[PDB]
Amino acid sequence: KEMPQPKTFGELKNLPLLNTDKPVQALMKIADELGEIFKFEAPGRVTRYLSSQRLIKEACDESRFDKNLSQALKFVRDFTGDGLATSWTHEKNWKKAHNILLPSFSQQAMKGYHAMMVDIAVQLVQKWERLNADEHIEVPEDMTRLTLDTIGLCGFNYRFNSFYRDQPHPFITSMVRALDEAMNKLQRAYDENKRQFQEDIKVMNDLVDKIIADRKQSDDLLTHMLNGKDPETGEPLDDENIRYQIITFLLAGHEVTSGLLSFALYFLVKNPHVLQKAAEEAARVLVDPVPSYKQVKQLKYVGMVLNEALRLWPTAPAFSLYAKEDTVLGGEYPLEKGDELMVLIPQLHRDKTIWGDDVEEFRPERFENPSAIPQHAFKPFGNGQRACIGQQFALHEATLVLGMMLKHFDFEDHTNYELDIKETLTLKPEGFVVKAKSKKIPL
Amino acid sequence: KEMPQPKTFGELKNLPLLNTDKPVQALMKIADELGEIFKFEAPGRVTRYLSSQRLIKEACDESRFDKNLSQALKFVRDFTGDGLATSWTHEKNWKKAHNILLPSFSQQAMKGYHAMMVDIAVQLVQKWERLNADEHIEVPEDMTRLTLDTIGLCGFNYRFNSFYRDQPHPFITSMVRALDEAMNKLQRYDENKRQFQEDIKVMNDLVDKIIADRKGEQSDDLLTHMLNGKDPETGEPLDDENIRYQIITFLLAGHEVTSGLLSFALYFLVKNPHVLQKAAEEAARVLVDPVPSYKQVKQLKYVGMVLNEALRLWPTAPAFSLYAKEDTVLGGEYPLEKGDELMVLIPQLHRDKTIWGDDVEEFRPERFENPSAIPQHAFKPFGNGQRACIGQQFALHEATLVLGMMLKHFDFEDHTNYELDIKETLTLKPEGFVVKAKSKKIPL
Ligand code: HEM
Ligand code: HEM
Ligand SMILES: Cc1ccc(N)cc1
Ligand SMILES: Cc1ccc(N)cc1
Repeated sequence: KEMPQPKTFGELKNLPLLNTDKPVQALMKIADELGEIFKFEAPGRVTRYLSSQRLIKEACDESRFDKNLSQALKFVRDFTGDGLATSWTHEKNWKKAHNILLPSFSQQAMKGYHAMMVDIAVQLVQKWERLNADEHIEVPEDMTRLTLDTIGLCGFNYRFNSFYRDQPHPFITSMVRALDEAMNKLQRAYDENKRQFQEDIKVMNDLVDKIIADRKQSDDLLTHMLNGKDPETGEPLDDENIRYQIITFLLAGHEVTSGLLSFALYFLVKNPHVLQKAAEEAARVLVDPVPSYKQVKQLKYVGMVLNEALRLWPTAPAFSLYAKEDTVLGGEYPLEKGDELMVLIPQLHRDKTIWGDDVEEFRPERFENPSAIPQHAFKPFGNGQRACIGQQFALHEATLVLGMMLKHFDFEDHTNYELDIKETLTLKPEGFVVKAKSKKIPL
Repeated sequence: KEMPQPKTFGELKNLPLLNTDKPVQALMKIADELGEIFKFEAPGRVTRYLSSQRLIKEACDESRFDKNLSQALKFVRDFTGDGLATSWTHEKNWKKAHNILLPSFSQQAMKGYHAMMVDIAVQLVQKWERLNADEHIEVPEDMTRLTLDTIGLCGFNYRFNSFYRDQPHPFITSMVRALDEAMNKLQRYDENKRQFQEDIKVMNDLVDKIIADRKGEQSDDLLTHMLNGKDPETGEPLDDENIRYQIITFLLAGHEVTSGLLSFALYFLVKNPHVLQKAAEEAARVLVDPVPSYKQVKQLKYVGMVLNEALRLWPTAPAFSLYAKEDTVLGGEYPLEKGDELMVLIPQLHRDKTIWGDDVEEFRPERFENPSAIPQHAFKPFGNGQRACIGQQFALHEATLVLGMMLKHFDFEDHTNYELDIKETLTLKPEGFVVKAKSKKIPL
């Protein structure tokens, strides 16, 4: 009933523990020492980090706990506003935008996005086939090039043309720089850093607002938002909220999904039996020069490989909840109304009582049957009505792209890459490089 | 444009296709061959059977289509009359009864019915823990005993005492024989009519007296809400004749339709042990008191998911009927004239691979984690619109309460490795489904 807590630093309490370049991984080390739950204090803030399925399955009770904006999300809200991802459930724009946007992220809506996703994926395939001998691939960089172009085309019919560029796009320069300024505030004479954030917000907001003005009919999210009306209230999304969704989708769509692709490829080159087994599935299912939507649904082992990458290194590694009323967590940790919880997703996915002893081994076979996994044991996309609305978009693009990659190339970990996880607000394997040898199969 | 139609039998057209003991299941085999729509003609009748969400989402447009009394409901109407379920939308007693009765079927109204539901549920649990070793359970029979007793107590404070009987109640004996005669007329005798009239007189005689007997006790029951309720629209209360028709309507809906859901739910749980263990863990973690509370019953989310996925595969009221208010075009390719009839084959709707993926036949309750993700009009086990099931919250509450206690108190064993056999009356039931229950010996 007494809750553990890591080392303290006087009046700063636990905050210097976050003054590190890899905070989620440092939080994982504490959870290994302190167990399924521990209190984390800071000046003016208190939260509790959960790491066991036993406690997280109760925190996932939507009747008792609701999504809370973590300190990181409060700072991202300064440029994503009340978009879907940084709004409170009780805000009117959340439920409104949620009802308008759900049809355009469904599994049936992916049949329309499929043609645009293949468009970007073929550019990735042709880049790797046009590499010279002994040239290598910078994996997370190309994966971000792909995920960023896919959301721009399917989201607003815009071409970032990331495969024609060495330097990133002007818009994402301020977006990435705003995210860095957002994260740095958590672990913190800072007037220049603050003035720059304001300048960067003006750049994003002005650029996106013009895209809305230019459009004001194509089968993309921007059209669905300009013409859709919420069946509940009968009102459409206003223009200010629309750019908040566009900024939210552009941020979410580019690096958290590229992270999954990079982790997936890394685990496949470190476990050649699994890669071989997934390459065989790609060859027997992708029988056309261009994959179809129906073939992508048939790449089941590719789907399990992605799920097993999400288990070990979920690229959105945590989310925050608050207690709607006074309650008791697990019959031994009483909580007051408003108290905050943090679901440390990478520790949850290592609970030995759920996954057995081989928690660190990459075996996509764990996901053969979705019914054998206990409830709330696998939460890479968040939870409940506040779960990821882009989940089916992300898994379809990742399965399609990974399938073409395994079909067209043999892969080689020529540097014996030692996993180094860079942490922003998402997770990525930094410096992960491979060589791709063509299989000389036409497109 | 040209609509497919099945095999014909001369001048009888397609009617001998329904001369079978499993007509809905036979219609599903036809829908698999002919696709999303097909025409079904009989002597003096034509209807069209819809099976895809694409077409059913247009048939559920209340401004174009209204509820129609199918041939099955017309024969039920001979003893349920203009009750809520067998009246036309434009009949004055529907909108009148619908406004008086909706308050007594709301989610806030289940807080009053909960105490009586637990009363019957405890009797089911105690029957099963009092079984001897190697004794088995007859699932749909016991589920029927509970659902009939729950609606009798919550509807009119009457105890059918079904757990003290081997032979069914005298009232339901005549009702069940009336439903059998109603169904037999569809695939079709002077002797049947005499008993049918005798059977109809028995139902009117018990209920007319039960209404006459109630009149001044005030109880938290439908009968009280019907004797004192006034329609805010017209300002009138329901008269005696309509009241007995609702009671018969509720008694028929309460006993067989809801117990089918429980029996199908348990059959799917014993065939998918991973789901049952997952539902048993939730039941053990939520039902912490010897008697469940109303709020603990709202917390068994996965049990609710188990019921919903049971309703998807085998919706126990497997069809409803619509007619075109005016001339319109269905799906852009099928022209329809005002008055044309449609039939929604719910089991085929719930198997549309374009909505549920390929694994439509698999029992995965995880489809219902987020109810907003499923497209519009894709899941219609309780009908559609203002003519949708008024007892939906009442059925799910009882079924969630009862399934929760069963998963809490017993382990279940499919000792005969039961091959599913679906008996068809007007509703669906797994016939002969049996299980053994080993107690977990938790007190009540
Ligand atoms: C593999 C890639 C992805 C992962 C692991 C992921 C993960 C997550 C997680 C964990 C949350 C909940 C965070 C919280 O509870 O505060 C979330 C929410 C959200 N994600 Fe994703 N996401 C991915 C891709 C995407 C994509 C491609 C989009 C769309 C472009 C997207 C858009 C959103 C939105 C809008 C929300 C908030 C929805 C709401 O609150 O109603 N995500 N995601
Ligand atoms: C899981 C169990 C149940 C299922 C699957 C179910 C299904 C349905 C369906 C499909 C309809 C519409 C039929 C049509 O369009 O002709 C309906 C209507 C109706 N149900 Fe249920 N039902 C269930 C339980 C109950 C219960 C327990 C009651 C109350 C005792 C009830 C009372 C009614 C009534 C009165 C109507 C007609 C309402 C109107 O037209 O205004 N049902 N139900
Ligand atoms: C917190 C968060 C992380 C990733 C995504 N896509 C959405 C939200
Ligand atoms: C037609 C009909 C179907 C189900 C119920 N409960 C009542 C009537």
